[PDB]
Amino acid sequence: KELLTSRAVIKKDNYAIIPHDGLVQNAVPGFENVDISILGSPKLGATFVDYIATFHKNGQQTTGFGGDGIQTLVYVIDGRLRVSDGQETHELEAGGYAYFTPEMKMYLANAQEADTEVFLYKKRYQPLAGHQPYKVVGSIHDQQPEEYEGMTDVLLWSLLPKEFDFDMNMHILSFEPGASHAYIETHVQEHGAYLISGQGMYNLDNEWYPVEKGDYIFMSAYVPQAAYAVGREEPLMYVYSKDANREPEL
Repeated sequence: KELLTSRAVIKKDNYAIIPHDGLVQNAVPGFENVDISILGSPKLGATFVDYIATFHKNGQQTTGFGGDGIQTLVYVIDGRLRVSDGQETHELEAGGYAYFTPEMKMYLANAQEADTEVFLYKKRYQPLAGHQPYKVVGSIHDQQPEEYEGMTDVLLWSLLPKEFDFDMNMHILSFEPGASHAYIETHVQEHGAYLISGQGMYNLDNEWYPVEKGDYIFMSAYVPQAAYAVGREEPLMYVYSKDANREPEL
């Protein structure tokens, strides 16, 4: 057996790098034939809960995932997934996703026999007079990404409408080798990020760390952050969430 080592970095209410190697299976109610690990959550300092899961043959969520004030979003990293609210159902392929409102529960089922990798997220919805969220189902493959911050070597996908009807959004960033954010950011919004491709050097609280596909990164409110894409076999890509379009409550 190899020496016990880990590149995990956990700094509550600051930031966290959670490599795939240190995860364990959590028994999440409703999930069957699914290996699922809880990643970001309130105890880490996040105001949401996200998960990484591998649906096996006959893998499914049978009791209804979100609901009762909690909105949800699932993103298919690889494979095929069936998502339903009990009335309408959708078949999602890699790159596909579904956002359910805080009133509807999400039921899931692997759409193939082979394993399907999915990223799950939930957040209690914060209402705003005159606005209301609505169900969104789509695929990154049917969307034209934007040049992030006007840069040609960094592409940004936005899964939800940039409207006040929503109190959050989910994005996918893709960097060409050597590319990077235009500057180190410090903002109130949080991020729950899961790397799905490549490698990078990530600045977290002004400390730089090598990161890679399979790594989960939690960025608390205000933590200095930015990254350089590194490696040349594939682009650095990660899906990440963020609270948005609302004001902090006192």
